[PDB]
Amino acid sequence: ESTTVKMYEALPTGPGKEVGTVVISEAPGGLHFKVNMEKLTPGYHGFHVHENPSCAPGEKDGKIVPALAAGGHYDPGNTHHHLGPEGDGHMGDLPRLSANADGKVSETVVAPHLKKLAEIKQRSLMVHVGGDNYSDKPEPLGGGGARFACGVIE
Ligand SMILES: [Cu+]
Ligand SMILES: [Zn+2]
Repeated sequence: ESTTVKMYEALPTGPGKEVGTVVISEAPGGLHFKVNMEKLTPGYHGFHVHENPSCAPGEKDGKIVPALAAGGHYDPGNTHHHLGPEGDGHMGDLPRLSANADGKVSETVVAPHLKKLAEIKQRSLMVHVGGDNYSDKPEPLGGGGARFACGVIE
């Protein structure tokens, strides 16, 4: 199977402009994520499956957090730590995306630990402002920081 997810900029006011799409498809080496996105800052961006089928903001510690309602990283093993697509932490950890000088992402990444699309239906896809060092050191959650764009996987 396959599905296409529309990605919207995550604002304090919720979903903003459409910034691109992700096609998720099944493949021998693990799920493929074909990403076409624009208006990113050049450089690496963290990319993860989050646990809830919502991209709404929320409040944490009295602060409005764009796309907070997507929850944390998809983590069916309840591992509670971030180890990237080759580690055995959050199963939602995908390979980082690479935006070029024009702010565009156009690539496929592969999650060898995810086999079936059904595993991540009714979840969400998140692209972050920061990158992803596949660790919780020196910063939590790979240093992804704020949520840049989000889409629901139906
Ligand atoms: Cu994330
Ligand atoms: Zn993670």
